Amino acid sequence: PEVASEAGAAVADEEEANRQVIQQGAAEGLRTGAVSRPEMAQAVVEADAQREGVELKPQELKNRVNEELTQMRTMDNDDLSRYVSYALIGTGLLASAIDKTGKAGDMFAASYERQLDRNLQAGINQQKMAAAAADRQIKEKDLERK
Amino acid sequence: PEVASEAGAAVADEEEANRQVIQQGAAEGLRTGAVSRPEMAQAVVEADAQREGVELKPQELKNRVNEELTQMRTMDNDDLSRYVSYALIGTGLLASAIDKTGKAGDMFAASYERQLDRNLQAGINQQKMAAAAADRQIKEKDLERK
Amino acid sequence: PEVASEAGAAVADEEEANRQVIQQGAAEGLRTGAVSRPEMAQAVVEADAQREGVELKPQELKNRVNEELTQMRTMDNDDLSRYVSYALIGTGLLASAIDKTGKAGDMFAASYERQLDRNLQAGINQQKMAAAAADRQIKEKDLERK
Amino acid sequence: PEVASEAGAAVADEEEANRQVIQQGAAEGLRTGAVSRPEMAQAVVEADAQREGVELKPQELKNRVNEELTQMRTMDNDDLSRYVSYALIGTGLLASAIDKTGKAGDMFAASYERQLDRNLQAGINQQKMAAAAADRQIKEKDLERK
Amino acid sequence: PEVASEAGAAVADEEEANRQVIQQGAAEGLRTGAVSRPEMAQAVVEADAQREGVELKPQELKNRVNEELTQMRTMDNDDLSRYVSYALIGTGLLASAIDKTGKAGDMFAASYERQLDRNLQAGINQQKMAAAAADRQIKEKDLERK
Amino acid sequence: PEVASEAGAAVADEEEANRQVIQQGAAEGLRTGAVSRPEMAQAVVEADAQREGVELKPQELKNRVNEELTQMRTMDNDDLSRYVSYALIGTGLLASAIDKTGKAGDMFAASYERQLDRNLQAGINQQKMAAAAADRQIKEKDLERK
Amino acid sequence: PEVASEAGAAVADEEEANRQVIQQGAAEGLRTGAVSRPEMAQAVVEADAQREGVELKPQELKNRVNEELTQMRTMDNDDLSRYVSYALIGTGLLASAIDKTGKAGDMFAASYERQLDRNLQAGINQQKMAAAAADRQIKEKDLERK
Amino acid sequence: PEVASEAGAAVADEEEANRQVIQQGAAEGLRTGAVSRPEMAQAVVEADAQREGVELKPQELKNRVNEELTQMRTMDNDDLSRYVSYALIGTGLLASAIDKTGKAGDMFAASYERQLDRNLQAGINQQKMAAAAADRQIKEKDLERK
Amino acid sequence: PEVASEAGAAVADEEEANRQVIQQGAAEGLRTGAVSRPEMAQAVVEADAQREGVELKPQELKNRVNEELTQMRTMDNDDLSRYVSYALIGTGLLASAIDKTGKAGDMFAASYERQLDRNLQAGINQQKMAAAAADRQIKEKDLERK
Amino acid sequence: PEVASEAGAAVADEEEANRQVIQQGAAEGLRTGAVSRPEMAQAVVEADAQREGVELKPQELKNRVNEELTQMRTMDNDDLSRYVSYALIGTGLLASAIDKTGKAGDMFAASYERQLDRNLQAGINQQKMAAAAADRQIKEKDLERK
Amino acid sequence: PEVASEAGAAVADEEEANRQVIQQGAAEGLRTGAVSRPEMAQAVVEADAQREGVELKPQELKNRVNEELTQMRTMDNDDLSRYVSYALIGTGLLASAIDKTGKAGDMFAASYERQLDRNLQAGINQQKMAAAAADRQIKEKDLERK
Amino acid sequence: PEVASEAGAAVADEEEANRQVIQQGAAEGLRTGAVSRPEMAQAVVEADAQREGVELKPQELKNRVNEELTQMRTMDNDDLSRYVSYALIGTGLLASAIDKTGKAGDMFAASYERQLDRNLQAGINQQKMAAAAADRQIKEKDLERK
Repeated sequence: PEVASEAGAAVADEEEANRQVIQQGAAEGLRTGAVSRPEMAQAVVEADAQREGVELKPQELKNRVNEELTQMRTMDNDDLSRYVSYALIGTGLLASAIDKTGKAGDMFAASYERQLDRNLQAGINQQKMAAAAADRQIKEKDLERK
Repeated sequence: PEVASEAGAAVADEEEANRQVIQQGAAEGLRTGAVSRPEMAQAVVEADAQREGVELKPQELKNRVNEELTQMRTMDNDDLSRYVSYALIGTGLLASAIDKTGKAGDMFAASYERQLDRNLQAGINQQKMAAAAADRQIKEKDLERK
Repeated sequence: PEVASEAGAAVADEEEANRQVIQQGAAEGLRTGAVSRPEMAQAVVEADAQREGVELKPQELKNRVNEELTQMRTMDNDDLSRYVSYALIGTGLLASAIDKTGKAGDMFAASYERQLDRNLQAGINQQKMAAAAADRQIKEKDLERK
Repeated sequence: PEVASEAGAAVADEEEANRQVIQQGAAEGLRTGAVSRPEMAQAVVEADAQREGVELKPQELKNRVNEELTQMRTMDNDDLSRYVSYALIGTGLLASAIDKTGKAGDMFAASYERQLDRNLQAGINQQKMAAAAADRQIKEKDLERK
Repeated sequence: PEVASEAGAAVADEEEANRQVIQQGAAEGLRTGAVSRPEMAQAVVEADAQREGVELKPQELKNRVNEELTQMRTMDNDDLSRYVSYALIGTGLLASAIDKTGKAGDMFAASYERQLDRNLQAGINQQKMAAAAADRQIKEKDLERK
Repeated sequence: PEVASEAGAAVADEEEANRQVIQQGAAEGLRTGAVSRPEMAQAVVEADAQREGVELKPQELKNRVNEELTQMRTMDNDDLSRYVSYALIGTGLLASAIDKTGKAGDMFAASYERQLDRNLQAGINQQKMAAAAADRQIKEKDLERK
Repeated sequence: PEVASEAGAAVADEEEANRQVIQQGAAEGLRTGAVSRPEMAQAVVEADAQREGVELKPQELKNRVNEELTQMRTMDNDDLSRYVSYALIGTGLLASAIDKTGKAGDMFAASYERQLDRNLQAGINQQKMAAAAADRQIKEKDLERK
Repeated sequence: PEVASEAGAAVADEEEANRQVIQQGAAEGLRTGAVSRPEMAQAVVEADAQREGVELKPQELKNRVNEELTQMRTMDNDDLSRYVSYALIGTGLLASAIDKTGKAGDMFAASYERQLDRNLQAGINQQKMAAAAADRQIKEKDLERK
Repeated sequence: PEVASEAGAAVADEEEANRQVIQQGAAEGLRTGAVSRPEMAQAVVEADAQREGVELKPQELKNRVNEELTQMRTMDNDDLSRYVSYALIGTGLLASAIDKTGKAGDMFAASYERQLDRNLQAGINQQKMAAAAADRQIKEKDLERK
Repeated sequence: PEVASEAGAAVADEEEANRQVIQQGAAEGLRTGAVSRPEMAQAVVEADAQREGVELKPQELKNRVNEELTQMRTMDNDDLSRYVSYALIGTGLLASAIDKTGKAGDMFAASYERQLDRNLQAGINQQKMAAAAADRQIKEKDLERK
Repeated sequence: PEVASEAGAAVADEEEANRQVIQQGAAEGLRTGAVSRPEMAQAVVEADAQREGVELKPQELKNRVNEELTQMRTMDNDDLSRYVSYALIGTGLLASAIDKTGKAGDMFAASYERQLDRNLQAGINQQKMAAAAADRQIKEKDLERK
Repeated sequence: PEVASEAGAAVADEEEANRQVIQQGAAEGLRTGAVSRPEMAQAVVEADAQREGVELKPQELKNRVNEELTQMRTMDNDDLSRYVSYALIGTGLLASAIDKTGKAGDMFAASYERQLDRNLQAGINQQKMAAAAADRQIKEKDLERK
């Protein structure tokens, strides 16, 4: 019946929206320096521990914070925002013993490689050596004055 | 019975009157710089999305604003006001299962070609090289003093 | 019966008084610049539209204002006041299905003819070159001293 | 019966008395310049119109004021006072279908020719060249000292 | 019976006593200039009119005042006081249909010729050249010192 | 019976005592100049008129005052006081139809001629040339020192 | 019976004591000038008049005062005090139709002749030339020092 | 019985004690001049008069005061105090018809003789020429130092 | 029985104790001059008179005071205190017809010649010429230093 | 049954959590000098005595404090914190007569060997002489500029 | 029975203790001069008199004070304290007709003998000439430095 | 039963603890000079007297303080603290007629020779001449820099 509609309302509405809000917030926090990398490393570690439902022992908690930090050092600010959003929002698996899992999974996929395809489309980079474009602009302005 | 009167009262009265008010306001705001182009682009995108009745995902929403701005960059201020008025007021289609649709549609078309014919009649612009008119004025003034 | 008395009372008195008061007010306002020409043009256009009982759309309302301004530009202040008074007070036609229209119309024509004939009698213009009159006054004063 | 006494009390008492009070008041107003000629011209015009019981239409009301002014310009201040008093008090004609008319008429007459004969007796002016009278005064004073 | 006593009490008591009081007052007023001649002329004219019991019209009243002033211009201050006293108190004639008129008339007469012969005895004038009196006084003083 | 006692009481006691008191007061008034002669002339005239019981008319009242002043001018201050006292007090004649008039009158006489005889005895004045008295007093003083 | 005791109580005491008090008071008044001679002359005159029980008329009252003054001028201050005391206290004569008369008279006598005999005894004055007494005093002082 | 005791208590107790108190007071008053001789002369005269029970007429009261003063001028201050004390306290004679008179009289005599013989023992006078006593004192002092 | 104890408590307790206190007070008063000799002379005289129970008359009171002063002048201050104490406290004699007599008397004696014998033992005076004692003291001091 | 969950709760929850917290606190206190070594020596001695349940006498208490200080002097700060944490945390032995002892012991030993093996893995120390690393970094930056 | 305890409590408890306290107080008073010798002489005399139960007459009271003073002059301050304490506390004799006197007296004697023997043991005085002891002390210090 | 436990709780708990507290306090007081030696001597003497239950008479009390101080002069401060602690806490003997005495005695012993061998082990004294230790420290430091 309404399985697809309920799945969309419980997936598309309040899963990727908060994810993108978190992404932009983390990007701003990195940019202005208000919140530093170790804070997010610790937050990710606590989130993963809560996901596993195991109380974290303080000393190796510091150990996980450290290994997460050295893992994250090899990524830039925007990749860091992507990682943080995915980690703090990453959920799913299965609940109860009913349907609606397959539709949720397929739209998770749709959104996922939709994100990767915009990544490829935005990584095409800019062209031109930025000196011929000046010549073209000069030529158009010359046609305007003439 | 009163089908034509109802159509006129529900079309000519408060459909293009408000549209015309928004056209004037948008022209004034663009002229004085109170409201910028991106605000109008965002408003148009939100209005279109509400018309389609689909909740807008923020990121490709930014993409819609971007491509809409690229679309608008090739239009002047008055054409922009026309576009915004039409987009923010553009409605119609059919409601219920009754008459009055045909008269509404034909007077939409009438007002539309009315707007285009004023555009053509205003586009005739001005003539003369603005030096013979001075000679004409001098001649009339000479006739007056004479 | 008393139909002629009603014609005179409600058709010879209670608007030509207002007509001449409006004439005086418009003349004074134009003379002192308190009210400009576009204000009167707009008022005349609204009065005509209300007489026709049709709601007025904005840009062609401006179009009527402009063509009325072009019409007025070939008229002086006094003629403008006359025209404005006539337009603002001009009424008549027929009401109900009774008498009293014929005398109303004929005495309207009588008042109008009086207005034009007194206009001509005022426009007969002054004479004399204003140098012989000085000689006549000098001669009379000489006879007084003598 | 008492028609003559009632006639005298209704004419000789409160007809000429007010007339002469207005005469002296108008003379004083002319002399001191407190009230000007056009005010009295307009007052006379309104009084005549009220006597005729016809409402005066404003424009030709100004016309009557003008013709009254150019009629009055050929009279001096005292003649102006006479004219104004007569115009503002001029009444009479007939009332009811009874007596008292003839006595009123004859005393109106008597007062009239009384005013004219006083005017003639006052218009005899003065005589003598005003140098012989000085000689007579000198002679009398000489007889006084002697 | 008491006819003579009543006549005396109604004549000698409060008829000429008031007259003499007004004579004194008028003499003092003229002497000090507090009251001028035209005021008494107007008072005399009003008193005479009230005696005749006829309401006085304004301007002919002015000419009565005028000829009365011309009359008094031939009289000195004391004669003027006599005249004003007589005019303001002059009464008499007859009342009712009873006696006491003859006695009143005869004592009016007696007082009148009493005023006349008092006037003559005052007007007998002084004598002497005012130089022999000095010689007489010198002679008496010489007799005293001797 | 007690007729003589009553005559002595009311014809001798408060009828010369007040006379002498008035005499002394008048003499003092003349000596200090507080009250003048015309005031007593007027007072005497009013007293005489009241004695005659006749109301006094103004100018002949002044006439009696003036003739009384002329009468007084030939009298000195002391004689003036005598005359004033007599005039202000002098009474008598007869009352009722009873006795007591005779000894009252002869006692008035006695007092009168006793005033005259003391006047003559006081009018003998003084003797001596006022130089022999000095010699006599010198002789007495010389006898004293011796 | 007790007639001698009553005589002593009401006669021998109660005027001679007051007489002597009056004497000393009059002497002091003369000495200090507080009260003058004419005051006592007038007081004596009034006392004598009251003794005679006759009211005094003011003028001859002044006459008695004057004759008393010229009578008193020939007496010194102490004789004046004696005379004044006797005059203001002098009483006696007879009362009722009983005793108390004769012994009153004889003790008045005794007091009187006692006053005269002390006057004679005090009139012996002083003796000696007031130079031999100095010699006697010198001699006694010489016997004292010796 | 107690006749002698009563006499002593009524004589020796409050007769001489007060007498000697007045003696001391009079001596002190004369010594300091607080009270003069004439005051005590007057007091003595008044006391004697009261003892005789006769009212004193003022003038011969002064006479007795003067003669008493002449009597006292021949006595010194202490004799004067004796005299005044005796005079102001001098009493005695007889009262009632009982005994106690003889004892009082004999003790009066005893006290009197005591006063005289004390006076003599005080008046035995001092001896020596007041130069041998100096030699005696010098001699005693000589044996004192030796 | 207790008669000897009663005598001791009535004599030795409050007779010589107050006597010695009085002696000390008198000695101190004489030493400091607070109380002079005549005061105690008068006090002793009054005490003796009160003991004799006879009222004291002023003069011979002064005589006893003077003779007591003469008696005291031959006594020194200490002996004066002894005498004053003895006189002021000296009492005794006999009362009623019972015991308290012999023991009181002979203990009075015991105290009396006890006072005399201590007087003699104190009057043995001091010995030595006050120069050998200095030599003895010098010798003892020399023995101390040695 | 649930002996394993109770084992984890009673071994890993609040047993080495407080141990590691105490480790951190002791390390910080030693680093900042807030708490000195003798304080922890005394605390350790008191904890051991309380574990043995024997009251400590003063001097040998000082003796244990001193020997514990000697024991600590051969240790650095970090291992001192380790020892202190073990001292006031180390507990165990057996309670009641039930299970849960074996799991407690074995996973106590598990955490223990974990602590030593991580100690050895952290004690592997750093390598390189710190001059070749600079060369490598220089080469990498050269490749970046190139 | 408890006779020994009663004797000890009422003989040795509050009898020598207050005696020694009195000794200390007297010694301090002598040392600081707060209380002088004559005060204690008088106190001792009064205490002895009260012991004999006889009232002391003031003069020979001074005599006993003097003889006590000359007795005490032959003793030093500490012996004076001994004597004063013994005199002020010295009691004993016998009371009632019961036992407890004998051992009271013999241990009185024991305490007295203790006092005298400790005085002898304290009077053994110090030895050495106070120069050899300096040599011994120097030798000991020399042994110390060496 | 609990005899040993009762003995230990009544001896080891509150006998040596208080004793050693007083030892520490006395050592501190002697070190800082707050409490002097005579105060401790007096306290010890009073405690001993109270233990003997005999009231100490003041003078021989001073004797005990004196020779007690002479005994104390041959001991140092720490030996003095030992002595005062033992004297002020020294108790024991036997109470009631029950057990627990032997165990108390043997633990008194145990504590006693525990104090003795602690004293010996503290008095084993230090070794070395304090110049070879400097060489040893220099050698170790040289090995460290090497």
